[PDB]
Amino acid sequence: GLTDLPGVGPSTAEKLVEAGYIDFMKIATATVGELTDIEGISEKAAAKMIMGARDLCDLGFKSGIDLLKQRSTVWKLSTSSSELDSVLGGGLESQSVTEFAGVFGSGKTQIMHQSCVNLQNPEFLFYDEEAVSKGEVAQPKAVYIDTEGTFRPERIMQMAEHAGIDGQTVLDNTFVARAYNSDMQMLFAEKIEDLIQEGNNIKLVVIDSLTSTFRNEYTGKLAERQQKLGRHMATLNKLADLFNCVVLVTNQVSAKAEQAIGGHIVGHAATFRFFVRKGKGDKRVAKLYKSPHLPDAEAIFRITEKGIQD
Amino acid sequence: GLTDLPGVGPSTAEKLVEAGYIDFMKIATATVGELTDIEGISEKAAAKMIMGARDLCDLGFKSGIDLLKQRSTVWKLSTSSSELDSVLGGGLESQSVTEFAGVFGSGKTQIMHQSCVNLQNPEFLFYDEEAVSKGEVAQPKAVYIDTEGTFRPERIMQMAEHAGIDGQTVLDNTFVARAYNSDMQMLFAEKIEDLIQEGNNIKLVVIDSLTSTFRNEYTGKLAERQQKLGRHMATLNKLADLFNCVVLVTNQVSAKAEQAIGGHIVGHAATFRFFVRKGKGDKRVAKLYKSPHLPDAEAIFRITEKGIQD
Amino acid sequence: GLTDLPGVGPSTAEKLVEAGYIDFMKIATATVGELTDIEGISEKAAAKMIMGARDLCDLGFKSGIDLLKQRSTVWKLSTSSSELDSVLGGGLESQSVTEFAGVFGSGKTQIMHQSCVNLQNPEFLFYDEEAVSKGEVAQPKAVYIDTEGTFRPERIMQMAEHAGIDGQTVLDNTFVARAYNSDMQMLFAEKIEDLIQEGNNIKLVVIDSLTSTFRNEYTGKLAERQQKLGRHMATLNKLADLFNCVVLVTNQVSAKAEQAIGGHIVGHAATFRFFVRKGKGDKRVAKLYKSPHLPDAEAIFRITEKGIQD
Amino acid sequence: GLTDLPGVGPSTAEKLVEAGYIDFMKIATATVGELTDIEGISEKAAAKMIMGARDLCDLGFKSGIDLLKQRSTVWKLSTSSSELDSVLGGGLESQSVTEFAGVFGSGKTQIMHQSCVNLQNPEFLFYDEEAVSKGEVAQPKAVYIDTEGTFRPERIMQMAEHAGIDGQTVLDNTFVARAYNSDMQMLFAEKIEDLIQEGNNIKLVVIDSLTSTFRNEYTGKLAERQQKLGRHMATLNKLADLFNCVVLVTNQVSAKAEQAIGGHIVGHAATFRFFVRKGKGDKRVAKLYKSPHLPDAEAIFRITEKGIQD
Amino acid sequence: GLTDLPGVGPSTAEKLVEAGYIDFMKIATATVGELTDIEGISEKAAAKMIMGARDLCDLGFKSGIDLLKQRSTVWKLSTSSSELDSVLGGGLESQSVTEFAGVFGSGKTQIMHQSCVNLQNPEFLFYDEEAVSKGEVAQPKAVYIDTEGTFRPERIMQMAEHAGIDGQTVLDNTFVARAYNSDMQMLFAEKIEDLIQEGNNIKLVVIDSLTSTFRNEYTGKLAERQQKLGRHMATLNKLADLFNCVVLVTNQVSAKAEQAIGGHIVGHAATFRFFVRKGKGDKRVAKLYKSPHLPDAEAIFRITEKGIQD
Amino acid sequence: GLTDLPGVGPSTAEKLVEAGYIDFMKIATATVGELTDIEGISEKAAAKMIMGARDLCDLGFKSGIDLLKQRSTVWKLSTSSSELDSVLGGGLESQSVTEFAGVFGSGKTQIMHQSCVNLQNPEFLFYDEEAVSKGEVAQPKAVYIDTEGTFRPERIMQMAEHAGIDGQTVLDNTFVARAYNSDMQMLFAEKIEDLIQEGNNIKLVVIDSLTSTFRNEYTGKLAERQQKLGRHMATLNKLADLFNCVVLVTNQVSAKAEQAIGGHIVGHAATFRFFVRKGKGDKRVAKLYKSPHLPDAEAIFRITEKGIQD
Ligand SMILES: Nc1ncnc2c1ncn2[C@@H]1O[C@H](COP(=O)(O)OP(=O)(O)NP(=O)(O)O)[C@@H](O)[C@H]1O
Ligand SMILES: Nc1ncnc2c1ncn2[C@@H]1O[C@H](COP(=O)(O)OP(=O)(O)NP(=O)(O)O)[C@@H](O)[C@H]1O
Ligand SMILES: Nc1ncnc2c1ncn2[C@@H]1O[C@H](COP(=O)(O)OP(=O)(O)NP(=O)(O)O)[C@@H](O)[C@H]1O
Ligand SMILES: Nc1ncnc2c1ncn2[C@@H]1O[C@H](COP(=O)(O)OP(=O)(O)NP(=O)(O)O)[C@@H](O)[C@H]1O
Ligand SMILES: Nc1ncnc2c1ncn2[C@@H]1O[C@H](COP(=O)(O)OP(=O)(O)NP(=O)(O)O)[C@@H](O)[C@H]1O
Ligand SMILES: Nc1ncnc2c1ncn2[C@@H]1O[C@H](COP(=O)(O)OP(=O)(O)NP(=O)(O)O)[C@@H](O)[C@H]1O
Ligand SMILES: [Mg+2]
Ligand SMILES: [Mg+2]
Repeated sequence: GLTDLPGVGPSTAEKLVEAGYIDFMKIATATVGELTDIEGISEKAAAKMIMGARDLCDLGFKSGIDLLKQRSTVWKLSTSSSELDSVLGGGLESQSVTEFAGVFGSGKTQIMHQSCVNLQNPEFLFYDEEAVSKGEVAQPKAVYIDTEGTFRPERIMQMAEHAGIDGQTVLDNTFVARAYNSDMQMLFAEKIEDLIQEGNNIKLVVIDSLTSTFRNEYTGKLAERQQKLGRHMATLNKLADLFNCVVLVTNQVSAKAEQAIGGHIVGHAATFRFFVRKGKGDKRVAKLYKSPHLPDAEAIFRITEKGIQD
Repeated sequence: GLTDLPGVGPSTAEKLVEAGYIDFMKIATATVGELTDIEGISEKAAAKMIMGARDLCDLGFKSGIDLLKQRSTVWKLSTSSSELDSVLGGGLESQSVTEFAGVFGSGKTQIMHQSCVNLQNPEFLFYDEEAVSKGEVAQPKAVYIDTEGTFRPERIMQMAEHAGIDGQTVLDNTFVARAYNSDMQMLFAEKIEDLIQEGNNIKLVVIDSLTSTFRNEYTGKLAERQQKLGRHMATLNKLADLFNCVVLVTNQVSAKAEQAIGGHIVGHAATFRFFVRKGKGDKRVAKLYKSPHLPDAEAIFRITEKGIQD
Repeated sequence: GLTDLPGVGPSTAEKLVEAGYIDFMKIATATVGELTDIEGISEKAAAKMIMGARDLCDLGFKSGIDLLKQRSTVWKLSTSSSELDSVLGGGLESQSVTEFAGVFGSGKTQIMHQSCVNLQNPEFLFYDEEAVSKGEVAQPKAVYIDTEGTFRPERIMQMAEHAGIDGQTVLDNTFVARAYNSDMQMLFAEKIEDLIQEGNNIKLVVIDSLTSTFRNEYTGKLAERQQKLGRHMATLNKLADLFNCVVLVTNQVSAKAEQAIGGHIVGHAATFRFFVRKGKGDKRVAKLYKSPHLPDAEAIFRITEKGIQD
Repeated sequence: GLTDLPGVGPSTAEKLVEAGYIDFMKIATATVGELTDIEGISEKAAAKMIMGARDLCDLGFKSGIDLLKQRSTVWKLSTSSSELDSVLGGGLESQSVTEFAGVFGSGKTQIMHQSCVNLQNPEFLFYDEEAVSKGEVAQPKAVYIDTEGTFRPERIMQMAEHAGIDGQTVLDNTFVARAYNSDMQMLFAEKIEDLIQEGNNIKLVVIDSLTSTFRNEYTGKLAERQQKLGRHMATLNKLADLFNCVVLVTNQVSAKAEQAIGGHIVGHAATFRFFVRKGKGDKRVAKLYKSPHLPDAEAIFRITEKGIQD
Repeated sequence: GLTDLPGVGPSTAEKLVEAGYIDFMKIATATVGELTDIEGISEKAAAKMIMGARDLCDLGFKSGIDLLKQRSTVWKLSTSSSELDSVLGGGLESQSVTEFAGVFGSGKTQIMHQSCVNLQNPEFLFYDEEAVSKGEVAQPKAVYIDTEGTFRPERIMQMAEHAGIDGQTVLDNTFVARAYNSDMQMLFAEKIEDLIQEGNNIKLVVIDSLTSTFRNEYTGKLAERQQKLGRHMATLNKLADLFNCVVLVTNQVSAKAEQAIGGHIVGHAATFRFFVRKGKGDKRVAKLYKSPHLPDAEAIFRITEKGIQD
Repeated sequence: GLTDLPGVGPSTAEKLVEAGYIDFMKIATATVGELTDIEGISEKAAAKMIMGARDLCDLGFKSGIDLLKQRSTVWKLSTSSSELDSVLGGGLESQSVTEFAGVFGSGKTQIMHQSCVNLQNPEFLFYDEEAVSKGEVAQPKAVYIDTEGTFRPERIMQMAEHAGIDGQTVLDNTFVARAYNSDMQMLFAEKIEDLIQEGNNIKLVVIDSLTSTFRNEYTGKLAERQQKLGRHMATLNKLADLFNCVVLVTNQVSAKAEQAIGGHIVGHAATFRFFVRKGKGDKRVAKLYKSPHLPDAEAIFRITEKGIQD
């Protein structure tokens, strides 16, 4: 527990738990100011527990085989499409933010729904059991921050039915928050940590859409928009890392051919970026154009009554 | 009333009512700047009542069966065509924007007129009584923003007569605003909230046409056009959501085969999108090509002296 | 006068009159940029007089019986054919653009000439005296923009003689502008407002032909053609509305059986559309295939030495 | 001269003369792009001289008696047949295109030859001396674009002899260009303006045949054919108007009873259209079936060693 | 040679010669597409050499005495009948297509044979030596496209013997191609240009019969027949013009009294048309019913063991 | 050893080694306060050993050929791109900080990985053996401070394989420290000196990214940000100098076209600065826009499965 930390006694631990610092990584990655803002915690005590948490979490230089072990803590979520899983190097990655931008109706929201369904199929989580334990991915839950009102429980049921999963179980293990503007959107994202503290193993976070709120609220003001968006994406990236979570976001496009909106801050902050377009009928094509370790490539798949397939 | 909100006393409530914030949802979805622009309301007070309104409206994370309850607040309006109602998954949806684009004379304006008539037939509103009360849909009124001058009261009378409804009652419960340009069009849409505040249960909003004004006003300038159009569609989407209203818009087409005009912003902002074309004689075919939860499909119907039928 | 408007004093009124804004409707339907382009008029002043003009002209939401009153301001011009007047729902409508397309020699130009003659017969203007005053239709004048050189004063004289009207009076009350290309055609149409300002009660505007200039000037470039054509038709529609004028246009046809030329922009912009074809001898058949409120139908008539008859 | 025009100085005038714009009407009817394609002429300067030329040529709205004056600038050429001149309302009209279609051997080419002969008989040009001056029709010359090789100087001599005219004078005042295909045909027509610039008072232009080249070159491709034909007929119509010239064209026929070939574009572009058929022996019958101001009618005449007679 | 042409160097000349363009007139009358279809020749280069060839061949406007010089390049072939030569205005004309239609056994094929024999008698070619040189008509050769199998060398020998000519010389200077269907017939005609390129001075081309193949191959399909026939006759007319050749064709007749078969396209394309019928015994009567410059007239002649005589 | 220094005996040397001052240069460049902060070391003793270390290290005025010898101690690391090595004047320079800024996905992180691989290929270190000994660059190790989580051992393996190097050897000789915020980032950089003291020949230091942590932590506070950033870059520059190390940093960009973020302090502190942008496909372009001795220039290269190439 928190009292394992230097300078931290039962009293200080109570103050930390109340201020939301319940595990070591959050303390190890905190700033002294951040902790001193907690009544009762001094600069000296704050600096001492941060150093102790870094030490207990072994956050130092690593080399050799240890570098491979860190990469092995990443687990991946299947998309239900073999070509898409392949272009992704296996599946959607935990500890990163993956963005699907695309023209209207291309399937961005369908992919988000399919992901909430797939999270409830144990065989769709791919991981190295020696680096990620069965308990770490047990009873996974998803958080869907819907900023457009397009969450559709009947779609969840249909995709689950076709996947052989129970639809009600997916709805029971998915938290949906409807955000009507960028302030709500950002706050819900900041509150995911509270869901985790309440015992929910959040392993998938969806922000659909990442930018439609900001784009119609900040139309001159393009700096304050970029600033707020940057804070939001830092929160997303940090939660993906600290909670070994897959974070997926959708994005719209504008002319100039098309470019995902959101400018440089969204461009730098999204770890993986895709452009999704429609093919003939129910065919879709997802083009990976940014990733840390894979070549750009395209995946053809379909969206049908069953969800994503092929 | 508004004084149920934290920090809000009779004085502040008067200022809110005067500034147009009369119900909790509008306050819960406001920005601090938006409220502080009201003389007498501070940043602190503004932030406090927004949080209180969100709390009173229970705008947090939901899961399980509660996800189904939200979807059940959606009611649908019949189109008078059984095939069209079926392709729509039941009828035109409240809380969303539905767009009918199509070549000249295909029936876009006829569908808008039929919808104003159908709103006055209680049996044509389909809803789950446990989620939507009889009082919520009682004395419904329509708003028709006519940007081309094609509203025709004699057509309203004819369609009503054939539906067994009283024509004068439809005209009495339909507000029509003739907009000669995009500025008027946008302002009328922004003023619908005032009609509601005056006691009119606005449940159907029609924008016919959504784009003919913008397309001939902005011919280079294609960015300022897209910006204004985006603000207008955000206003439409928000009013559909906050007032549990069906919002219908018509759109024109251009070569490239045909594509509805308005580009990406109209494409992303319209929840449902149809392409209407003429068949032989009075036959028409409506092709649904964008929707959140339904497969693309086509509906055949007819437009006759009776209105839409089949 | 213009000083009735908020913010407008004698000085500003002079600037408005000089820039061509002489009546309230034109100001009520102007854009702030449009007015600020007048040296001396600020954005603030511009926005204030537009709002004041809208208010003085009562351009807001209307419902009930008021919806019927707006429709009653429409007056109709007889075509001299009882079957054609019937298919038209009474006659050619003011505040709309009516297009007659047809194969060569079918009578498009004859109908335009007959209309200029009929305008000078008081009994051929059909209107509701409680909505349209005798003074509003008094001393009516026609404008004929001839883009092919087919205006024929001797035909005017012959048709007038057979109608019992004085031929010279028709020529005296008809302004003809010969346009040799689309630029001239468009400019003449834009200058009709100046004729009105000079005291001419323009109540009929004829564009014969609407498209023959554009079709041979833009032969690739089919986008710039559609753009120019759209601006021209917006000017026509707006003048029909603001000046309670009947606007008639003729159009040619091409193979594919036949289709009027001009594509989607002419198709959407023409309120009423007819296809005229020749029958045996002097018999003609006009097929109405687009209108806001009438079923498609055909009218048989004849073109003789007397003009249009039957 | 050209420097009378606003913005045009000696330098610009030289550039205009070199680019072929030598008189005001051609400039008044030019497009800004058309003039800016002249090295040295800017968009601003181009727009300014076009407006100035329109102003100097008084190309605005006209009404009353002025409408009669425009029609009086039309002069007519006798056909040598009293019945044909009568069906034509006086003779072949300047400022228009007149088409004679007919079965083989019906006399199309004979009429073209007779017209070149008649142009050289002063009494065969009918005009209102107060609208058309003796100098305007003095030293008239004809241009005969022969696309079949049927021009026959011996026929010219024979018809001239029988008319009391000198045959050599007709040949001296007739330019013949043999076109072997539609490209040559169109280019010769475009070059008539150069003949005029060289001091030739071209008052009659004959295209015999208008369509035999296009019909065997474009046999699928029926759109490109119609496009080229349309450009050619626009050139013909514009030269008839700008140079107060009679333009005559011949056309072939096909089964379906017979119809002149060339489709809708030739049908709309020819101002007057005749069908010529053979009667018994040297008798011929010309049926007028399209004209702006005359009833359809038939003229009987004969073709003999003397040319057209009766 | 071809390098005299602008843009044409030795390389391009080789490509032209290989593609069959060996003399200037063929290039002057080519289309840009036609030349660009030659690998190595660009649109720009093609347009430039066509203009250069037209210029080198002086294909512009001509007037006065020059019009007589063009007509003087026409030479005529005697028919052996003085009355027939007289009705023809001298003899069969080069640069034109002359058709002899007639009932069975009337002598159509005999006239074709006599013409091949007469071509080998220098005194039977009538020409103006100042316009046509002795070298132009030297070593003339004939091409006989026999579509019925009726070419008879023994008839050639007999007619030659009676004319005082050597029979073998006529056979040596006559190329006969037996066509079993319209495709072969048309191709042989298209290949005459190759014979000329090989050094044969082709001055007479006979198509016997022009229509018997088409009439039994296309029996509904009367449009495709007319199209193919038109292409074939354009090829014939162009070769008559470019190679200053006499082209003769025979045609059959049907009831309706009789009419030559082939419809309007053969009727327009044949420059001269005759109807041949039998008189008593070996007497024949040829009625000229279409020609550019001669009155209709009849010639009586006989067909005997000597060939055509009288 | 340290006792070679004036005033320093075994006891004082122990205190120095414990406080991290193990070699003369660090002492020669220390402040008296810095050393007196070591219990047991007086101001007098501190001043005396600093002067002695400066003397033993010969840190005085130099001129003539000695100026060239100092510059010769700089060694350079190949980038694997010949154009990039050329724009760099040979390769990445030791004793300096080189910054690669660029839009998302441009290859900043790929260049950092390639550099860690290239360090393990002896032939990729370019140096003057008379100024830099084989032992000075022997067993080189890299330190990669990853502030975004984008270090990818599989990429190291792939690039090493394609370079002919052993992948495991690169991972064994590369220390990676994951920093979640600017405090960790700065501390890891300060701790590199300890790695060196432990016997690791650190010759490459990578900070990827230099600014993404600071930019989202300090959003007003732009002074404290600039101060912390300045201290961090001084630490980087000093370690590059004292340990003859190549220091590479990556940077993000913002609109204003683009500018690397970090303001004036990063701009002054980075010795070399590049802007990297994407070309077509895998092509990249690196623009050098700041350096001490080279002209601005651009290098084109590619990023493929092999790493950086061209
Ligand atoms: N139940 C279903 N059966 C078959 N196809 C479906 C179903 N539901 C949705 N679709 C398909 O999914 C498309 C809509 O996909 P969606 O993921 O919502 O697009 P989107 O990219 O998020 N568009 P938006 O947010 O406006 O930009 C539809 O138009 C249908 O083609
Ligand atoms: N009273 C009626 N009786 C029968 N059919 C009618 C009636 N009124 C309208 N229609 C039909 O409706 C068509 C016009 O439909 P409309 O809805 O106005 O087309 P639209 O798509 O809105 N065209 P537009 O806005 O120009 O693009 C007519 O041309 C008639 O076919
Ligand atoms: N004075 C007249 N007396 C009787 N009929 C007339 C008279 N004038 C014109 N017509 C008829 O009107 C026809 C021409 O009608 P018109 O209106 O000019 O056709 P149009 O459709 O405009 N053709 P165009 O513009 O080429 O496509 C003639 O060919 C005559 O049949
Ligand atoms: N010198 C003449 N004397 C008497 N009649 C003549 C003379 N020249 C020509 N004709 C008549 O004119 C007819 C030919 O007329 P022509 O004008 O060439 O017909 P066309 O319609 O142009 N035929 P085409 O172009 O094939 O379709 C002849 O067949 C003679 O009937
Ligand atoms: N050697 C000959 N001596 C005398 N008369 C001959 C001789 N050869 C042919 N004829 C005459 O020529 C007639 C046949 O002429 P011919 O030119 O073949 O007719 P055609 O019009 O071409 N018939 P066809 O092609 O069936 O329609 C015979 O029937 C004989 O009258
Ligand atoms: N294994 C690989 N094979 C081929 N190309 C690759 C591979 N790995 C990465 N890439 C390319 O490298 C790009 C990513 O380069 P990267 O160096 O991470 O960009 P970056 O500038 O650091 N972006 P960021 O930090 O967000 O601003 C990819 O999107 C691929 O184009
Ligand atoms: Mg209108
Ligand atoms: Mg010829």
